[PDB]
Amino acid sequence: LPESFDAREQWPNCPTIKEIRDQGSCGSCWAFGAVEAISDRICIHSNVNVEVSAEDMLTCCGGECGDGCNGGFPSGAWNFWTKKGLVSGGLYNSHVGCRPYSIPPCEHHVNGSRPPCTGEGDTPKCSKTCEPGYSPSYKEDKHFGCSSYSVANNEKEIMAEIYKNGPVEGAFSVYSDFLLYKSGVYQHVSGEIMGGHAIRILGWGVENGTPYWLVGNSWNTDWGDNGFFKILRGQDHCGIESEIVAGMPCT
Ligand SMILES: *[C@]1(C(=O)N[C@H](C(=O)N[C@H](C(=O)O)[C@@H](C)CC)[C@@H](C)CC)O[C@@H]1C(=O)OCC
Repeated sequence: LPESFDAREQWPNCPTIKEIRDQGSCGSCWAFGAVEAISDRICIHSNVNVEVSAEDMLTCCGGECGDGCNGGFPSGAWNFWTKKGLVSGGLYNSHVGCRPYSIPPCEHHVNGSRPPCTGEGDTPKCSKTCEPGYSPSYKEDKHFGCSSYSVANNEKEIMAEIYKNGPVEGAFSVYSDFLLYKSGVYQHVSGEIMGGHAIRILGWGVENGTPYWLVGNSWNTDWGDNGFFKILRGQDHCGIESEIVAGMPCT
């Protein structure tokens, strides 16, 4: 395996890999990390490009994935993809796809032109219909996964999985010092625990001798490093290597 790897550069024909979304005022990171990686993999293993709907995952999976905007289970999200499939759907107010995201973007721990995010956000309804004007039908727009699995808490195995099959979804414990991340390789040193947070891991590298994972957060582009961040790799830091999940699209 190479010393560094960036899925964005390795798969130039898959622009979703470079995208950063905004989960809004809703604890749906479990859903976002999943649909983002799934969007990437559908493109990687079908070279079609599809903006997988975070809305469909968030609202229709149900208990199998947890509790909507109250948090969820990543592995459950990939299961939904293989069992019920996912329709397309872009960003809030984009009118792209069957079910675009319905929760407005906001400012996540940073100042900006958008309204500040609020902790309170209710899970939207599971509506099995597409926006007006979009074709085909909700049912016909479903994209299915043909496998859902968990990658071991093993650095090399995780790197090999990304290297071969594309970005994966992971999760780690967020402490307050992470909220102000701007650059460099994040290492937890202080702050009250905020809770678990699911994200998309799309690569790795070494910065100033410190090994790291290249990660895409779902707090828009004005947070962190253009929406991305790097976190210590190889020490299961904050549990970053303890909950890796992925899957393969049906062919
Ligand atoms: C993952 C999650 O969504 N994380 C939360 C989060 O992202 N919070 C947002 C923030 O700006 O910090 C706000 C705007 C949304 C309400 C919290 C916990 C992290 C700081 O509860 C989700 C989950 O399913 O986690 C289990 C992996």
